Amino acid sequence: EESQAFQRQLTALIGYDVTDVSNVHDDELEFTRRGLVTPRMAEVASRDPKLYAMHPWVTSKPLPEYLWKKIANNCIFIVIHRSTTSQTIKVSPDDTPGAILQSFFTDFVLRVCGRDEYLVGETPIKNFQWVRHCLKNGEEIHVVLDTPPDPALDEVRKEVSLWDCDRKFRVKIRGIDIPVLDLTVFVEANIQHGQQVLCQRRTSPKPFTEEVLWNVWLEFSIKIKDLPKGALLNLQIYCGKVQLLYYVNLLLIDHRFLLRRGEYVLHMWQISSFNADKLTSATNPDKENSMSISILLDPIALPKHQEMPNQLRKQLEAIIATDPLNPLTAEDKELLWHFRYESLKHPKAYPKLFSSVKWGQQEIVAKTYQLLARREVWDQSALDVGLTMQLLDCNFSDENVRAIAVQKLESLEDDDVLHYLLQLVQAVKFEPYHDSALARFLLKRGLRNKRIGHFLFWFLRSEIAQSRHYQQRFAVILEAYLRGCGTAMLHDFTQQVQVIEMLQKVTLDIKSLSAEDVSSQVISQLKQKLENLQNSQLPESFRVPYDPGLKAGALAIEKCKVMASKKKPLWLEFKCADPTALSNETIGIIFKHGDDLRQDMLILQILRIMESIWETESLDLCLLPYGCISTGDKIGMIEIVKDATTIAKIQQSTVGNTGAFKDEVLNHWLKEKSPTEEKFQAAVERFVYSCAGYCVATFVLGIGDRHNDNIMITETGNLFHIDFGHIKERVPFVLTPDFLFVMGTSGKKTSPHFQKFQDICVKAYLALRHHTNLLIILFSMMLMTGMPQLTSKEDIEYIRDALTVGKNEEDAKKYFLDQIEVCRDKGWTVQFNWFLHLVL
Ligand SMILES: COc1ncc(Nc2ncc([C@@H](C)N3CCN(S(C)(=O)=O)CC3)cc2-c2nc(C)nc(N)n2)cc1F
Repeated sequence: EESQAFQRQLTALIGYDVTDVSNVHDDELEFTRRGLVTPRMAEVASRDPKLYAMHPWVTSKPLPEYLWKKIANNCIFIVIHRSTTSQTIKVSPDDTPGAILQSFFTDFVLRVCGRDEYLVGETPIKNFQWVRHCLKNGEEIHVVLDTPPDPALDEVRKEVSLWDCDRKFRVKIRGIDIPVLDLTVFVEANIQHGQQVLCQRRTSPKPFTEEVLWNVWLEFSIKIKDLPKGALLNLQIYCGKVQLLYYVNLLLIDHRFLLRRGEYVLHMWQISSFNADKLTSATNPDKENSMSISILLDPIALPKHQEMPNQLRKQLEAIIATDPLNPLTAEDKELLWHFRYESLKHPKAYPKLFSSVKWGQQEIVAKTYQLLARREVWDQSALDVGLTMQLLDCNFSDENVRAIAVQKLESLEDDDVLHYLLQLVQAVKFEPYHDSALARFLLKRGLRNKRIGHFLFWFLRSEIAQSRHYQQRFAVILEAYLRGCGTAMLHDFTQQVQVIEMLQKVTLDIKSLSAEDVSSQVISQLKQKLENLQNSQLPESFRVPYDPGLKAGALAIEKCKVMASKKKPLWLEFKCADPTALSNETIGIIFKHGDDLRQDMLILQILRIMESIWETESLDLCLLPYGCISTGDKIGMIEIVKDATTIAKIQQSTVGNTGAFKDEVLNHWLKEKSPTEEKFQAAVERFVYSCAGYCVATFVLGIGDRHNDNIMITETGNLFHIDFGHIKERVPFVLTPDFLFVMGTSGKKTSPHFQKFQDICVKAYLALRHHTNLLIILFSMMLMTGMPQLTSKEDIEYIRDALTVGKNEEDAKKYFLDQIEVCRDKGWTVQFNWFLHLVL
């Protein structure tokens, strides 16, 4: 009974009932649940309860040069508090927490004031992110003396060979049936491995009535022994002049290596090119409205495995050197395959090589597995995330290839997993089976670390709530996570979900009262409902989903309001529930219903990756990739950046509601907000840096052409773009006269700052180009897994151009500087055209 009481709880947290079997035709999901018990238990049993409880967040990356020149001679100050009054201590960057706490005593723990963050463990204090964060923002390091939190609070509650068959594969299409609906229609059946169609066959076209039967056998040209694991039977329905209307898939070799035998009635998905959704094995849960198809397959199990010319070498290195979106010809494929063993010596050749394997040919695949047996150089090579990500995309449906990718991820430190976690979670969509090396890796790295675990929960939950194609798989994975994270995390997750459920309701009802124009009489209505839920049943405190170290407390009803938008998001502000906080600042969260926030998360995360890339080359570009977390179906939270205003408003306040935009206004605003000329120029510099990073970052992603109401700036000079969910003469990015004036330029001039801006942009751009392959992959995956409305080849090939693939550096500078100049030329014309468009 209580075990079922625990399952009800799990289900509430996941947002999907995992025990259900109403939408399966096999036991793969249930088999995967039993399969993940072991790796879960293993990781739960092997994790240090102490370090797990305090989750020290640390890095082994070198302290960047920009954070070095902010330390006054190998010394940092660490203010230690107790009851109220605060003693200060001098420390060197290399002092371990215990060493600093030993210095003080002439057992307790150092906790960061206001946060559930801890400076504990065998690493120097220059190696904690909270310290580097305090350094970057020119801030002081305040910590309390505290008891370690009890590990009892994290306690988890204990608990015929296929290769002897030369028969061609065939499938019987009995017919299709739609419940509701004059043209004709046919069924197309594809044997696929990844994006490759191995063999294709159609039925003959019949009239599209609410029931169409065929009773036809489609013999394929492929032999049953030649079926590779992860082969999908992809059934599609066309009509006409031709158009695809429905699709469904079925793994031909199941999870227990058995060939698929018997009667199936598969409920299909509708269409609204390369969408991750097209690859799913999930059938449509909506039995009542959806099309279905009926088929027949006729105990076969699949067995398991055990000096060139100059011209050709060059030709092979030319191929190996190309980008991931450069299509390989048959000549190139045949070359790579013929020179198999020479290509294996180059890690960079792996994606291309494994794309040259004829996967519908049992002996070739065998030789490929032989080849994978001899992977000494790969195993030895340093971790290349870009290369590793390529092997986890839609082009690779073979487990053994994919496993060598995950093999390399094992060596990622917890800092790096957090950088790539979102996209690793999305790559699960390209896995043929519910149980995968990648799925388990995410499981153990999550269970090993509360911060990875926190974000894994939300990322998974976000997909479970707004994707029917993959919710089943992600629900199995998240169930496995929650069954080992511990009772404390379970309580946190419960609190967080409760709060966001309470806020959703208040949002839906507020949206209903308004005419889409936001009256202040409605802002009284909002304040009423917020007060109503404050006493009961809102919880005393909750972790901020996008910043888990922070606990939000009581609402500041006074400061909450309904924002002037057509989605009417809630601007909310909370007090911090932690009294040891030594600030008054509220915690600002925008709560929005109406849009899928996943796209936003993806761009923001790519921005974080771009930052770290730049850190490798000691460049800081002061981007503000603010917190943004999808929390359920078309709902989520966004962090409110403090002391921030839009560029639009700075114009509107001086100039008025008119497009008569003025060059001087921003610099004036910055001058007025800067109290001192030293703080001013620092703000101006921050702006030159910020502006350069957003110019480069948005060019590469093709999101630089924006209305300046979607660009903001802080009172300390920090420019940042907002609201990426959305997405004539154009512009590569936003570099307007107001920005140029702040730098000391107008019309056709240059300055001390402007040349430095051009300097930073060029070095920023080139630095990204040193990771072309990585960025191309994240961009392809982003499109394929997060943006259904923008997934053609030509959409993906934007980034090839943007990154000037194949060109030398010195030319690529010339390319970027032209873009800077294509802005100069246009001044206000596009911003002005944005005013005409959006305001009217
Ligand atoms: C993905 O959806 C969103 N993404 C980002 C934001 N953030 C912001 N959106 C709009 C604004 C400006 C234009 N806003 C207009 C309305 N007024 S009002 C009179 O309704 O209160 C407030 C200012 C600002 C933000 C924003 N975003 C962040 C991250 N920080 C700050 N400070 N602001 C809001 C979203 F709904």
